[PDB]
Amino acid sequence: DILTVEKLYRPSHEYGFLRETDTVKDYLDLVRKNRSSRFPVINQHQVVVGVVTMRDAGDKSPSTTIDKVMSRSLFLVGLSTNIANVSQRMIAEDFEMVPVVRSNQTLLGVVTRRDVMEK
Ligand SMILES: [Cl-]
Ligand code: NA
Repeated sequence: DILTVEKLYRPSHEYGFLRETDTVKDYLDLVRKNRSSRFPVINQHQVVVGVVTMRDAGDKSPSTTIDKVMSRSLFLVGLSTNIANVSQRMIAEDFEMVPVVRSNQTLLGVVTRRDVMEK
């Protein structure tokens, strides 16, 4: 198949991302600025270390760091990944967002469910 993640993904500065040393307050502020609620989380090496959702952070202390509330990130894709395979897993496992990473697991951005389903 010719349709890959590269053609559909959203770079991290467009979609949004959090640092593991950011706080729950920073997450709530990003939700209102970006109108999205699920973000990849990176460490100081730019490596994806988790994902943060409203289920993870909504009821937490605003002062708490993201590394202490974030969820595990197991589904990761690359630029060459087939969109058909991504859609199959997003449907079967009910994902809204999947982080896009380089071979060294550093963050490039995300693919969203609406973009995958519409294309
Ligand atoms: Cl998700
Ligand atoms: Na947005």
